[PDB]
Amino acid sequence: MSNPFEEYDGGHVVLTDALGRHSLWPAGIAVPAGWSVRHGTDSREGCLAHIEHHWTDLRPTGPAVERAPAGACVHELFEAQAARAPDAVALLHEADELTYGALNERANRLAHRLVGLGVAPGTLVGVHLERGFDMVVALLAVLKAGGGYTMLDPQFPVERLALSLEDTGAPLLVTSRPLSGRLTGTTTLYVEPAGNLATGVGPEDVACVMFTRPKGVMSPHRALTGTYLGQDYAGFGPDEVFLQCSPVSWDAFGLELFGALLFGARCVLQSGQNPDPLEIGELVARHGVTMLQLSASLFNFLVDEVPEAFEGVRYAITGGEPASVPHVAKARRDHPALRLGNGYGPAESMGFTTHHAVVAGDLSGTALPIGVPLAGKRAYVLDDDLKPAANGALGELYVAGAGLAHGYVSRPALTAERFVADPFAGPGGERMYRTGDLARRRADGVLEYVGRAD
Repeated sequence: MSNPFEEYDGGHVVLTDALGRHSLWPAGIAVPAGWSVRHGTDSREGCLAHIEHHWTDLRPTGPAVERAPAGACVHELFEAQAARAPDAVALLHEADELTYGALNERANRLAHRLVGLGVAPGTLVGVHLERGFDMVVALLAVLKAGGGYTMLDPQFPVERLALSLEDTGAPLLVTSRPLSGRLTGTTTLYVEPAGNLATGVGPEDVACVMFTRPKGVMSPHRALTGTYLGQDYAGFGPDEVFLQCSPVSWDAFGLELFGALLFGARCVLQSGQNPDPLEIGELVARHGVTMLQLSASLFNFLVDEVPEAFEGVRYAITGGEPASVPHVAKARRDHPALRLGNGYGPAESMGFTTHHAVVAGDLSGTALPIGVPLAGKRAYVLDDDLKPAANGALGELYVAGAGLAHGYVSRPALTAERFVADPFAGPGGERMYRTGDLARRRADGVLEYVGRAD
C-alpha cells in the first residue's frame, strides 16, 4: 500500500478545526466537515513547517461548546469509591495492603503539597518511582491537583528518561530517596485529615503522557474513563482482583490500575518493572486474581510453562502482537471456565480500541480476529484515497472516538500527520488516528489484523 499523508502527487494542505487542532491533508481529497484550509497547496515539508511553527499548544483551545463536558475525572471516580468503602483493600504489594481510605488520604496529603508547588490544570508532573504504593499515591495526587502525570520507568536509561521529561516540559518531578540524583535539573519532591481537592479539572484536561526518539502520547481523563467505563470486554466491580504487571509507562497500565480503582476492586502490584511470568503465577494463587492482561508472548509462555497462573482467573486478554491460536486453544482446554479475549489498539487511542471475545469457531483458524470497536470508539479500514475498503478487501486501519489522545507532547508536526481529519464525521470536526496497520473487515463486521503497512 501507499498512504496519502506520507506521499501524495497533488500536494498537501494544512487543516484547522474549531479547537485549533492542525491536520495535514492531501490537496486533492475533499476537506472534511468541521475543518478549514489554514495553509494553501504546498509541499508536505512546507505544510509540516507551518504546523511546527503555528501549533504551539496541542490542548484543545477554541470557543465553548453547547453541551458541558460529560463525565467525571479519573480521581473523582476513585474518590467516590474511597468514600463508599474506605476499609476495602485497594492495593496489595508483597505482604502489604493499602485500603481505599488510606490511599485517598495519602494521595490528598501529597496533592496539597503539589498545589503549593504550582500544580494546576495544564501542568505536567514526572513520576520516577519503582512499582509499589508510592507510585499510585504519586499519580493519584497529580490527578487530584488537576495535573497530568508521566510515568518515568526506572528500568530505562537516565538519558531516555531525561529526554522524555524534557519533552513534556514538566516543571516538577516526584521521586524516592533511593532514586534521588538520577534525574537532575527539574524541581523534585518525595513522597512523605487532608481532604479531597476541587481544582476545576474536567474530562478534556490531560491525565497522562505515555512514552513506550521519545514519543509522548498525551491523553485527557475521558480517554481513560472512555476505555474503562461502560464496557463489557472484562468484568469490572469491587469483587474483581486485577494484577498490575504490564510496563508502567505504556497504555496497558491503566486497565490494571484504573479498571480496579474506578470500580472498588483490588489491585495487586507486581515487584519488578517488567511482567515476571513466575511471579504472576504465584500472585494469582496468593490473591485470587480474576483478570489477566498479557502480551501474546507472555500469554503463550504462561499457557505452556505456568498454566496454574490461570486457576481461578475469570478473564484472560491477549494484547500487542498477533495471537497464537494453538495457545489460545490450549488455554480453553486446560481452563474451561476461562473467558478469553483478544484486544487491539495503539496508545494514541487508549488501551483497546477493538476487542474480540473468543468463541469455539475461532480455534480452528490461523489467526485471532481483533474484533469490534469498544462503545464510543470506532475503527475504519481505508484505501489510499481514504475510502472504505470493499467488504473483505485489505486496507489501512484508522481509529477514532473517545480514546483519542490530544497528540504527541512537543511534536505538533508528527501529531498533525497521524491525528488527521475524519472525513466521515458530522458538522463538528473530528479526528482519526492512522495506525500503520493493515486489516480487513469480514462479512459479520469483525475486523482481522493482517500486518504492517511497511
